Amino acid sequence: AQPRETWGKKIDFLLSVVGFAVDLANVWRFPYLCYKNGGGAFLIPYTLFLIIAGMPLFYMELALGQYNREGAATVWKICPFFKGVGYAVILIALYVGFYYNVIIAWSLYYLFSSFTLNLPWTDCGHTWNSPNCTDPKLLNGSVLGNHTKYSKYKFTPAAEFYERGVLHLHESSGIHDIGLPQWQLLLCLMVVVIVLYFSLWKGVKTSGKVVWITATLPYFVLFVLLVHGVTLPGASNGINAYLHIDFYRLKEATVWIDAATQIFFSLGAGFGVLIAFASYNKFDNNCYRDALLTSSINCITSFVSGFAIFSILGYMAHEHKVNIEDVATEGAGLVFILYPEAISTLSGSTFWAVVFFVMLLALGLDSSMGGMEAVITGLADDFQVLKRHRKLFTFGVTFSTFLLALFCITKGGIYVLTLLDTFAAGTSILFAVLMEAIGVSWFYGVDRFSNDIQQMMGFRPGLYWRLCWKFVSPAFLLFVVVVSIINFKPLTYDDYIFPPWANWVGWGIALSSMVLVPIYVIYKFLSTQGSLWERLAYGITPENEHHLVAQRDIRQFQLQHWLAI
Amino acid sequence: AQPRETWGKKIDFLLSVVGFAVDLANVWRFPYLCYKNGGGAFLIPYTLFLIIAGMPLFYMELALGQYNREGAATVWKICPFFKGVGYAVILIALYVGFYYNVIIAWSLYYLFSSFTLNLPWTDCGHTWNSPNCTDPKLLNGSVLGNHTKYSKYKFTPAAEFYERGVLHLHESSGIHDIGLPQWQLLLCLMVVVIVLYFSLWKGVKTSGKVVWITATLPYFVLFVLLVHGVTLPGASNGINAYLHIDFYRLKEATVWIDAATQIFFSLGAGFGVLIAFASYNKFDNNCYRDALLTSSINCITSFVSGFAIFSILGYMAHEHKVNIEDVATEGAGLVFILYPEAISTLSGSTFWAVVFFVMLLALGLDSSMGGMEAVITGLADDFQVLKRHRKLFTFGVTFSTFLLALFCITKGGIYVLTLLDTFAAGTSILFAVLMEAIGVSWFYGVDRFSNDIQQMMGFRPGLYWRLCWKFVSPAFLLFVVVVSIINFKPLTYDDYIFPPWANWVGWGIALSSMVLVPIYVIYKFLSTQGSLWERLAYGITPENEHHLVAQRDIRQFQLQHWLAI
Ligand SMILES: CN1Cc2c(N)cccc2[C@H](c2ccccc2)C1
Ligand SMILES: CN1Cc2c(N)cccc2[C@H](c2ccccc2)C1
Ligand SMILES: [Cl-]
Ligand SMILES: [Cl-]
Ligand code: NA
Ligand code: NA
Repeated sequence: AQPRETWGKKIDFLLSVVGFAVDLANVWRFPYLCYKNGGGAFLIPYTLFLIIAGMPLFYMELALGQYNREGAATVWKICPFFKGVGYAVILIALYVGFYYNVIIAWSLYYLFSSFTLNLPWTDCGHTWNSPNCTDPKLLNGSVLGNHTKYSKYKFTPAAEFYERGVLHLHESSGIHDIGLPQWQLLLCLMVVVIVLYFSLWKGVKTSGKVVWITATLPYFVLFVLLVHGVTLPGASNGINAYLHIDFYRLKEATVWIDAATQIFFSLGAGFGVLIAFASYNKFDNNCYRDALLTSSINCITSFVSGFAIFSILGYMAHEHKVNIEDVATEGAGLVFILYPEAISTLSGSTFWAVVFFVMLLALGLDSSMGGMEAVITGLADDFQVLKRHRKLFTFGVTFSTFLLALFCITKGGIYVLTLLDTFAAGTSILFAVLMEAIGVSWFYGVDRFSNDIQQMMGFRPGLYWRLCWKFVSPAFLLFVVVVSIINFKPLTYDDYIFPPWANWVGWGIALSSMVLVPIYVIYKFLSTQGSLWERLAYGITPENEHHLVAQRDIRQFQLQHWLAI
Repeated sequence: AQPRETWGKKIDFLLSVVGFAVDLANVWRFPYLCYKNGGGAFLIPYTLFLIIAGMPLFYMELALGQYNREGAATVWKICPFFKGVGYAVILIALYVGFYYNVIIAWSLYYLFSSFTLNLPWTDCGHTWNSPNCTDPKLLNGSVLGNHTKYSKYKFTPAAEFYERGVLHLHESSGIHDIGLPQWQLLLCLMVVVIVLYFSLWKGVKTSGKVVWITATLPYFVLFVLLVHGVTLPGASNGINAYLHIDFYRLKEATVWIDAATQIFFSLGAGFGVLIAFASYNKFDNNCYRDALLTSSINCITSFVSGFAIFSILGYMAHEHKVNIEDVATEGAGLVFILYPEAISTLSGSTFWAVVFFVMLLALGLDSSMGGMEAVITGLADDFQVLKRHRKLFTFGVTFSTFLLALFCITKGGIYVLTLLDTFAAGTSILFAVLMEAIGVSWFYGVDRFSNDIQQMMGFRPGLYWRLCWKFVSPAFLLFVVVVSIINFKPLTYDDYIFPPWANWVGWGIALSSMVLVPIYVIYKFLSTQGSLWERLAYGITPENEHHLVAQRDIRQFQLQHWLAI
């Protein structure tokens, strides 16, 4: 009943997409995974794979969002047998909303604690840094250590602080006894959801202004951190270890599939955020150059974050008289346990720590805003009533996210966080992108998509894009699923071992999504009236062209549609 | 858009109201509380108080439900400043839906376990009766005991079975570590919610047929149990101890307020079930005689259940060579721990146990059906859309009840059950009935209510009913509220002591209801347009007569309305 909330400037759309793509996984996971699989020789399988897993699919979604001007759920009007895939992604970006706002609360506790001349992670004592009875010592200032991994050593002050204070993992023993939510984490999550609501209460009108600071400050932070790190003793060793080209790392499962998963999870394709952001652009906008630029900027950001992180790791290895392979870390530990440990060593640690934690806050906040905006836009385009009462809908979404995140802020919330992240994110987003690629390239057809893009922009996509859409991307989005299913390992923490029922609950969530897609399939199949072929023709044809089912001219049954390149 | 679902026969309405009024509190709580406060001399303060707390208020609600043909929420169109009270009760009957379906799962586990020639509660051994290492012995068959209360002795087989098997309280240590829900209790609760949905999916059309067996079988069960118990050694001692008139029990807080609360909680006024059941009757139905008959039948049922329970207690005291005061018990323990212990002693324990547990199932099932029907009818009359999709609404209500009852079926679910029951039921229903009485007798006026009843039935209520409506029932309710607030004790189990934060959460739920009523008050005050008096006149006048605010003729501001008797 009103024109759609088009972006005021395309710069806002670009900044939003970049802030969604750039994530903490580019900071903590990209450098370690790059150094593990041959160092610099990790880039050769990366970019090529990146190209596929980065260029068509993203473009496709963008093009989809540009052509089918709707949310993630109701974007499948061209093929009604895949709207469940539009539902699952909305649930996906919801499951990634429960635990990823707890990681933002972790960057706010550290920010509040950094407003002190003496940082708690510097040394031992009752600056909170809740200590264990088992010899809370100094890293290297007073006593040394031998034959131990500095990454997982939990007896340093910067490693005791994080766990014991923020997570209170000592008070818990596993997911069987989660305990009670931390009141400090509760207040941090309240502040997080409050700023999320205040940034997403009035639509993309506010988010396009917030992404100006949220998507540009981390770049300046990383630049200043690199400038400071390059002028540090021992950082050159870590930098040389980072870009150490080992071309003899030809093992497939170790390098290739890992790089593919890294690119696919870093770029963010499969949460509905891309379709939601592209549904707010003008019909004449060029989404091809936008997708290419966003992918290149994401890769450059990951590369410079890896440079900074490995310079810090080399500085730590030189200052602690240890090798660089030991300080190599990935995950929340590298950004919360090990990086503040290095920040505390340099002079003026307050400014560096405050800036680093504000950057960490912004990186998570942009991705959370993108995910919540995608969910809200999808559920509003699915049911138009919620589109009118956007304030109450956003408030309800944020409150449900806050209430369902209490299990991730409790004494044993890190276990639930890891379970949700791994199982939900991996399996759900893999199945979702596989179904999306199949539906767009086989049921709707690559020829129709190319014609839609030609209607959008004057230039038609080349043969390479269609070949990657139809035969390459669906082949590299099913191989990864088979590898993840076959090479699945039981859920394991640093030392804690998850009982079988936790893994069964994770696989139950995965299967819930992967049946909810066929649940909507069979729902659309049964909710129709007619014969078998008549029912099948109302789910593989465009809805706006459903009258063609009455005229009985269906091309999906024809061989030319399946053989169209 | 359609005629309301009027009851097919008034017999169905009577059976539904009787099955809602008759509850497990009449079975386990009424006899013990009657014997405690002077025995038979407990009846003299009872009935008189009963009369007030039984006759007008109930009648009022019924009359209200007969005049204002709507649910519990939207019954305050005569005074829009009290619809929040119609909301709170819907929440009340919801908070009593979470834990009271777990008590029904407790009567289904015992029913399934009773389908065996050798009952597990008869003796010790690995017939499940999960035993503790601390000397699992026989009650009196092998060894004796001295200076111990048989009610709370948890080392008998019938006392170890209930806790360790059904609740698994040994695996828990309090509300701080609730644990995981029991899969057997999970299946029992699934069966319970399934039969509740299948009985309430098509409205009162099915419930009126279900109450035929649900509200009449417990009476035959109690009759057969009395006939069996009177012909038992030592039952005469317990029967004489039951009706032992001690007229010197003149202490007020011990007898009077306890009997008042007993009547008020046993009759069920304050859950919205009465208004919901009266909104489905014909406009010419006589709700006065119906209310009187239902109250009298409830009292007679409580009396005969007390007779049967105390005959069983006397039999146990004679068979165990102990006094009758020791076996006196109230709550779930008397019906689950002590009564099956007596059933196992007699020959043919299988039939008696099966019949007793089917009666226990029906007693809880009728009350749960009444509460859920009240909630559904209220929320459907509040929002008419949910009235059309009644199947999906009932399914969602039952599923939310099942999901929010997992905290009451876990290893420490009995603590959450007691917390919810005590705090929510007591405080919320007290404040709700107080606000209802005040709004009906002071804002709407007893004269208007009497005129509405005269329009309903030919006879106008006498002066006694109006005097009890205006000055006696509200004052008695306020006195009970003040006593409950002042004489409040910290939450305590048999031996476990609740931490302060559990009591704070209970009082937080209580205060949530007792602000949600003023929340709707201030919402209606602010959502109006006009001056102060103009805004106030749109919340204390009938909605259908709101045009009188334009004509500026308001009687609530006049003194004749407040002085009307
Ligand atoms: C782009 N995203 C990638 C990703 C992956 N692959 C796994 C877990 C979290 C995330 C981040 C995210 C934040 C909020 C909602 C959805 C996703 C960013
Ligand atoms: C009449 N009711 C009285 C009562 C009280 N006073 C306290 C707790 C439970 C109950 C029972 C009930 C069952 C389901 C919904 C609401 C109430 C029956
Ligand atoms: Cl990446
Ligand atoms: Cl009673
Ligand atoms: Na970002
Ligand atoms: Na009943």
